[PDB]
Amino acid sequence: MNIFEMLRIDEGLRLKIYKDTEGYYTIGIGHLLTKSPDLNAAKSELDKAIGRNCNGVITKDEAEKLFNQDVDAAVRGILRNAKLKPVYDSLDAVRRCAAINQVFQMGETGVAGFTNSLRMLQQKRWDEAAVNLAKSRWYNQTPDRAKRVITTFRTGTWDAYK
Ligand SMILES: COc1ccccc1O
Repeated sequence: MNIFEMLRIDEGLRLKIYKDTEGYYTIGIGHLLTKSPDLNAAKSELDKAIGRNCNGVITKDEAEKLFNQDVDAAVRGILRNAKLKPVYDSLDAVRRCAAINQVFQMGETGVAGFTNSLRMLQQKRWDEAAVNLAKSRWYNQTPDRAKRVITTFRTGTWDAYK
């Protein structure tokens, strides 16, 4: 297991524009296209992202290309974030994947409500962190996925990903 296999399990792979768990136009391996309810806006974003007229459909290679970019940008975003970087740097590699997964799903603005969890993670108070992590809109809206990511934060193992 590594971050790609992990997020591939959590995000799935769909080659045509679909709506994510939040109802937002998405394609590929959790590549968010837009929050706009306008499908034409999403199709425009898609063509922009891929560099050709896709008419709402891409290939597996193109999905994986966006996925590579998206994972990379999540990591680079964490590293530029004054609040996230020291926590992330304190973590071992497996728990770092949990952090990337969370940011990938919810963005940095999302992981901002997680001040208390972040402190507990930095302190390596793993069971406390895991309890705090689950007290969230995140967990309640996507509980099976959040349980996997939280187990990853709690144990630093890939147990939840089989
Ligand atoms: C709350 O989990 C994180 C820890 C460190 C960096 C990013 C995170 O989402």
